[PDB]
Amino acid sequence: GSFVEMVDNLRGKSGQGYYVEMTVGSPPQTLNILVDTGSSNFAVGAAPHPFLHRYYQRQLSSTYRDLRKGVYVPYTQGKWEGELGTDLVSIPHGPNVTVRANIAAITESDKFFINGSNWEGILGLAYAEIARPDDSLEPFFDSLVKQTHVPNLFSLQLCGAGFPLNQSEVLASVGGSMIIGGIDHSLYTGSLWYTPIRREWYYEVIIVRVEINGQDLKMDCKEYNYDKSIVDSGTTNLRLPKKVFEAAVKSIKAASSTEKFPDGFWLGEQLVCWQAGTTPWNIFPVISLYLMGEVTNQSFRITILPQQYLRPVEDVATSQDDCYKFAISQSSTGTVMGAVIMEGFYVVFDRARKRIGFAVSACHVHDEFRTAAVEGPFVTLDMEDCGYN
Repeated sequence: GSFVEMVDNLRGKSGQGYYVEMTVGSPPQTLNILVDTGSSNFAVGAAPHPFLHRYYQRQLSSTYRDLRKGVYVPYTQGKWEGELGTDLVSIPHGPNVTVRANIAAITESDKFFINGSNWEGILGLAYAEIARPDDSLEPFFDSLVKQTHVPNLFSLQLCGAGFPLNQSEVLASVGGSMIIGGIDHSLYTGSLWYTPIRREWYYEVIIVRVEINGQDLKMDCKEYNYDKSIVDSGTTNLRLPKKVFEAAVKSIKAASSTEKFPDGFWLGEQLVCWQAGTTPWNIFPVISLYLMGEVTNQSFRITILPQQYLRPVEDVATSQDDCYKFAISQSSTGTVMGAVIMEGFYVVFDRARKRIGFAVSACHVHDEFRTAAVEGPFVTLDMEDCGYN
């Protein structure tokens, strides 16, 4: 209920990712690792790269083991290739243990590493089912739980600032907490509500209803999970299947019509700027996603504010304007509850009980009039039918 050693162990921001410090090899080589619940490989830069201030030097680790096997991971517009091996790994501000884990040493990449993000590897926290090359490559958390007694679950509190952060500020500020093996009550308020993990590959869940300022989007719920719905800390936006996206955007535009924004804004391509401190949060609606509950015919909802779905971006121009990008975009691979959403809540990945908990985050951004919320219960029927096959 209180793992203060791990509290505030993350840094980063929604657009670049949130990362934790880790050490690999002997002697320890410290690297910043992106916390990604949308993937399952532990991989680190292992060769010079313009965006890497440091990287994994296998030849300098006495405990490095070569698995003599390559691995490839494709991305919409990016990817990385590496060589598999194992080594000793520790998390300085995590449990006091050392485990031997699979490590994909990244030798080639394109549009994977980000300029100034400050992370040098990625920690895939999802299940073996989606690990590359195949499910025989045990994921890090699975090795951690197998080799130690750390409880089988972790929790994440990703803290967005609500304003732009320069390189210096990101480096010198706390981006949140990753509590490994437990739940820390100081990270949230109110109650934790759990939704079932439908299947253990991605952290898949089922959304049963969506509202824009209380108004039911009213679509066949299967559409909300068309393909799948996952919780992904490695994705910046709240991503929605095409039909849902178009309906949601139509409703948000209608709720905000007192002000008009170019199409590029809604396409998440261009920013909208308001003079210092005048962002009209009140004209933008809240969005509630109802999730299947653990109790039969019961559901609960999580509600986010425009302070979560409008991502702050600096206006380099010598202006003091407050600028943002619309952080809801379309997906052809189902719903993704990305960093946008996670910044609003403390999220418990209870692998042990195959469930994900949501509570209002003690660090979510809001104003004096509205706050994110997690509320329940609601009597809802035939939710299983919202699931796609």
